[PDB]
Amino acid sequence: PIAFPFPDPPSVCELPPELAEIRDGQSVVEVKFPDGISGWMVTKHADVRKVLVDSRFSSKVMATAAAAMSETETGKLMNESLVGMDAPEHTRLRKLVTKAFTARRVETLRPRITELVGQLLDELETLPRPVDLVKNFSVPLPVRVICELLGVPAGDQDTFHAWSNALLGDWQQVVEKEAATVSLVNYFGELIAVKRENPADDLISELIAISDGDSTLTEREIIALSIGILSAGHETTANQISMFLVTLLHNPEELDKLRDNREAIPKAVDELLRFVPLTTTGGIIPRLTTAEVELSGGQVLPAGAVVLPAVATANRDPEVFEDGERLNVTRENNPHLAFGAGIHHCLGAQLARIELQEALGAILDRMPQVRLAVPESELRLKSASIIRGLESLPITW
Ligand SMILES: CC[C@H]1/C=C/C=C/C[C@@H](C)[C@H](O)[C@@](C)(O)C(=O)[C@@H](C)[C@H](O)[C@@H](C)C(=O)[C@@H](C)[C@H](O)[C@@H](C)/C=C/C(=O)O[C@@H]2[C@H](C)[C@H](CC1)O[C@]1(CC[C@H](C)[C@H](C[C@@H](C)O)O1)[C@H]2C
Ligand code: HEM
Repeated sequence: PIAFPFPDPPSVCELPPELAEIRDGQSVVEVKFPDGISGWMVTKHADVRKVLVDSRFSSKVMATAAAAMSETETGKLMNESLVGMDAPEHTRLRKLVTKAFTARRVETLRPRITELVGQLLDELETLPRPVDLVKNFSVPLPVRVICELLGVPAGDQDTFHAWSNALLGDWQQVVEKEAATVSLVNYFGELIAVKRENPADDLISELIAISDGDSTLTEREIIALSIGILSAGHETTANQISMFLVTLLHNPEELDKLRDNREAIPKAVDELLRFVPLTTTGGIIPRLTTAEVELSGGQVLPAGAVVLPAVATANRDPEVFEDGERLNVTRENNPHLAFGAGIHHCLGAQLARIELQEALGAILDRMPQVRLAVPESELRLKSASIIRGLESLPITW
């Protein structure tokens, strides 16, 4: 039985070597949480992917923690989200939301997103001396963008700005997250009303129209969905941007490939998505098995058991990715699991990609001599929260 969480290595740029040790040895392992209880972790791409794709696993591992709230908004909402549903229930929702959350909407949103970035860089360029990229760019952009998509804007945004950061909270800070949540549930309750009697081209405007029409889609679901989207896409993207730049700056010979060559970027982004993970599980909530399961390597996972898809290392599996533990931004073959797989596959997978693309491009393009205001050594990740995020990222150029 192995101790999980693992040790957190010295560098922010390295991972627990314990991960590769397992993936290339026993591959499947059982683990114990402090807590005491026994779980299981899979490490192979095949296996990880099976866990997410196979329908004998369940994402209902928080179902009592949410009932045990419930009565807070936080808990009402853990019960109401996609990422926590299964079976038919999840299918109905995902289906309903995609009637408006489509690749097309997202594709068409790229131009705005470019401006949203340009603008934040326009403010970045009038701030003084070394400047923290986290506070001033990485944390704000994805909300802006989620706002633009939802139909919040654009007054209302210096308020939202508060509620949103409250949720960036270090996961222990429950009372302060519970507060913002509530402000948001009412805020969106209101926004609906106004969007209904003056729609525009945005996610909510569309959902209402669906909901008002001939469909079971209710205002509450819309609200849940709208927040689900925020929580899910905010911390996430914000962390990655910073991490990515760091990683690039760490590998200057791989970064030089993206200089003066903007068509190289979509590939670069997917390589970092692969190589630079959210967590060990790549932000994926542990699945628990609804029944017993046979794996690639022969091992069998028992029914009623917690399972950790360890995406962080499955995305370096040498069976799949040739030269996997090194960053190749030219990589053409790269079927990474950063956005998961199976029915829970990131709803914002394309959007994320666009944001990240647009962000790098703009930085490279407008601030190409961008160096860390020094140094790799001093960087430090956030104690809590859960996602691998930098506390700050002072940069100069
Ligand atoms: C890598 C797995 C972690 C999942 C992260 C998922 C992130 C998704 C992303 C959308 C956000 O971070 C988030 C919205 O989901 C999120 O942060 C929420 C979970 C947020 O924390 C929210 C539920 C809370 O405020 C949280 C404090 C809850 O109120 C609290 C009741 C959670 C209790 C809890 O026991 O769960 C923790 C949690 C899953 C955490 C972390 C789980 O810790 C748990 C899981 C991991 C460790 C090993 C143990 C095991 C546990 C599953 O038994 O303790 C595990 C026990
Ligand atoms: C780098 C950025 C992002 C990464 C790495 C990421 C990764 C993931 C992963 C791994 C899952 C699956 C979790 C699970 O299987 O339990 C997921 C689900 C989800 N993602 Fe993201 N995501 C990112 C950004 C976004 C953004 C910007 C949105 C915006 C709308 C979004 C929409 C959410 C939603 C709503 C789900 C749940 C879908 C469902 O369960 O059916 N994500 N994400």
